[PDB]
Amino acid sequence: ASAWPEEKNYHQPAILNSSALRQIAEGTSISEMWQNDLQPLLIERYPGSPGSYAARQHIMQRIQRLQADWVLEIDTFLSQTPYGYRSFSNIISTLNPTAKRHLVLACHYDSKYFSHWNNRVFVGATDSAVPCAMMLELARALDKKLLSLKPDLSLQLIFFDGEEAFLHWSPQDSLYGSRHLAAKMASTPHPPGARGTSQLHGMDLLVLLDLIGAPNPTFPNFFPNSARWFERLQAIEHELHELGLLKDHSLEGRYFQNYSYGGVIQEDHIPFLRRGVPVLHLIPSPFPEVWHTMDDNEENLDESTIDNLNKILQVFVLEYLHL
Ligand SMILES: [Zn+2]
Repeated sequence: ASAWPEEKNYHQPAILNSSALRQIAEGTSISEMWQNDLQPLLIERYPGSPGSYAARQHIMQRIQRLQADWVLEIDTFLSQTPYGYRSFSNIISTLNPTAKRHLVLACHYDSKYFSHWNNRVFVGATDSAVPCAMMLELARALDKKLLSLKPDLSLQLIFFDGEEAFLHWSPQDSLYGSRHLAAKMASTPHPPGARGTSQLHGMDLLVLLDLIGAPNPTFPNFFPNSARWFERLQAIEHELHELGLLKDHSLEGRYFQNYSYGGVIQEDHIPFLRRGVPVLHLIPSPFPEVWHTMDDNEENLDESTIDNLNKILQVFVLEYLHL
């Protein structure tokens, strides 16, 4: 009876030295992400809408153009909603599908449904078009390093559909894509042929990005079983800062601060956390002031903060994967 699902408990990062940190800082481009990955997603994209299809095609196309061996799968399902039965499609992008373990980065790509108001349209820029673009930029920036994976451990990106409630939050009306996918992964043997382990046992850590893009975010350390990885984000932030690799940044105004958070936040990690998956939830507390308003738009995004977080995230991922 292999103990491989316990490996994640002892897994340590392979820390990057100063020269490598400068390389990562120089290898990501916030302006290229902005134009090529983010702007195409700043459209109305609630589930089942024409924009939802356009956002999915954009995400799939940007991944497909990369050199690394990404395997794309669309998880399409039906769910009851306040508006009746509807179809949803989660996007899963995986390197080394048969590898036993994967570090997983995730966000939701749907935008909350609102009828147009005074000619304004809700596009959910921080919620979560920026997180989606950050994941696409990370795949692009780290492409040459990721190509080398072609520790039986690799990387998977998940873009959930239907995270938002169609009305206001309720247990049945929200998290459509993550409740579906967590249940599906929980009942899928992994690796192929396994007798008693599932895809969820293979998820080392689920790093969920949500509501990112506003100024001065503060991310609390929510869970004790991922606290040591939260500490790594703090250390990476501190060292990139000391190396002069972050922009418009101070340690007093650091993003990853020492402090827990006892409450529960309804978000896509919930169905995974309730099935025993370790989660590192990168959602700020408090939420962006523009949360769920028409002002959650491009103009209110903080470019340097997103750039700094791209650098921190990319370093975290390379160190976790020993790349
Ligand atoms: Zn939202």
